[PDB]
Amino acid sequence: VKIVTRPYWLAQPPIVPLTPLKLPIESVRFVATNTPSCFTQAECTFRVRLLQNWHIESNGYKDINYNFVAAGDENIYEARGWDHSCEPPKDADELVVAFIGPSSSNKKIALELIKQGIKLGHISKNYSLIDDLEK
Amino acid sequence: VKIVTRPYWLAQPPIVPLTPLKLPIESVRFVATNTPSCFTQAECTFRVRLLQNWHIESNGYKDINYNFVAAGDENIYEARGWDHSCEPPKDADELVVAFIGPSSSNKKIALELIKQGIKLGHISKNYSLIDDLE
Ligand code: NA
Repeated sequence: VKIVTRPYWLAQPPIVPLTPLKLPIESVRFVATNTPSCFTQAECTFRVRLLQNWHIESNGYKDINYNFVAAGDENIYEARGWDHSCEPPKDADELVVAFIGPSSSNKKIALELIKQGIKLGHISKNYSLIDDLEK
Repeated sequence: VKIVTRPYWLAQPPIVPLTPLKLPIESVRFVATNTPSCFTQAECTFRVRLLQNWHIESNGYKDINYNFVAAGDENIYEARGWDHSCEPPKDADELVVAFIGPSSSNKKIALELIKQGIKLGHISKNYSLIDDLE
């Protein structure tokens, strides 16, 4: 799976340091961002930057409040990543994968990411998948 | 343990994507950098930037070829970090911790990092410690 890391989408650092996530992760959650779809890396990159700015400045979060973001360009964007927890109202012990324009396509990509996470020991073999994409 | 993350030492990104590191890590290796000691974060940041440039440009590595760097300013610098393995001749399953001006000071902080890694599930409770400092 192709991950667009933080530097490649011009991420700013967390405004203050994030809290470490205990591994292996035992719960994964798929959520919808309910922001405009995007279909190229340039377009999706721009959207992720905006998401981060909004989460930090408008919401008062320390950083973009997901671990990863699947987008319409079929890329996974690194958000808080494997090792740091999201903050409330998200669960600190879940890997949160957000979706910009959820679809059959990027859902399969996100599932591939989970499979890799399991193989690499980031995600427990005994994990729960919480699919909130319909809401 | 205070970790100076990549953005805070002005790291460039890997030249190309790195290989993922499997967890839990079963082996930690201590290696010497053979670079001048540094005693302030300003000075150590400069040294770590220089190490990364050296590894990428002179050695042809994709990125600084350590996971963490322990320095004389008593800081740990995030290099490849928890998630990505070092490339050859380093082992793809080890956590490589480099030392700038290796000392009893450096070692204590490095051991704290390991203890933190174990608590967080990054490192096996039964990890091997490979000492390449000499
Ligand atoms: Na050279």
